[PDB]
Amino acid sequence: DQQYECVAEIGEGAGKVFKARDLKNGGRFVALKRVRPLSTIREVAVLRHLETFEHPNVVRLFDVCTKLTLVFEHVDQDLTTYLDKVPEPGVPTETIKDMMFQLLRGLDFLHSHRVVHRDLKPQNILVTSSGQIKLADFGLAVTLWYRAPEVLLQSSYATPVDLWSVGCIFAEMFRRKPLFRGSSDVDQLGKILDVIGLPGEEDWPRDVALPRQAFHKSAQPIEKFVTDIDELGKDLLLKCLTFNPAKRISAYSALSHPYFQ
Ligand SMILES: CC(C)c1n[nH]c(Cl)c1-c1ccnc(Nc2ccc(N3CCNCC3)cn2)n1
Repeated sequence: DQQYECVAEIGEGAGKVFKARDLKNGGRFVALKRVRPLSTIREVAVLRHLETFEHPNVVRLFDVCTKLTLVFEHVDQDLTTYLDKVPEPGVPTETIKDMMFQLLRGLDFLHSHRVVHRDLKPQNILVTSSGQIKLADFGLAVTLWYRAPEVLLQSSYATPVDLWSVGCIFAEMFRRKPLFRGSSDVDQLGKILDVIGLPGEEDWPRDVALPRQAFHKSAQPIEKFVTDIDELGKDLLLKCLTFNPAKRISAYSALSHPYFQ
């Protein structure tokens, strides 16, 4: 509108997003998303609705302009930039524990309200100037490195999908480099099972193009790929990376794990 001025282009991908000046509000930076049905009306309704709770761990939605313009609070950087710029030998064991918790709270908040992010990844996990985690880019219908097994197999899309991503990110906090870096759904599923090993035959979803036989792999020691992690972080991380989504830990169960005590 005539109340916002675009200064740059933050990101673009699956309209796009800009960094803008909130002229009416002290010229603060904001994030303008210009999207381009009833389902959309409803997704927007959901966003407006979740906004009312102003969960500390999700980006504030400052306004919706009547194709569609959504105005969100701006955060200087994302988790990737944060990991890129983090000084050796990495991220403070305790900074990890903290961010992860904040990550799980925002996630449980969405799950409690039955929203499934579906594309959780460092690029849409924003770290604020005060070290606070804020989720963005969800609620509105390139990299499979964070995709969950079921998504890849194309069988279920429940909320467990995001916990898988969380574990994938939890590892990367330490690694500072992606855990499962595949180049195709099959390749991706391949590298995953290389590490967690083949799941029981009954843990394999029924009626999916890819059969368990399509792969050939044993459970490798996790601390091998994730160095510094403790006994507790190891347990939790595994509980997140369980092949069967029905056995995968929930953000809510996660918020209580010993690791956070
Ligand atoms: C996750 C991004 C793409 C996003 N999608 N939808 C909305 Cl809404 C936002 C959003 C909201 C608030 N703040 C930022 N902040 C931000 C994030 C990344 C970057 N960058 C720029 C430098 N290269 C890495 C990416 C700059 N600002 N983004």
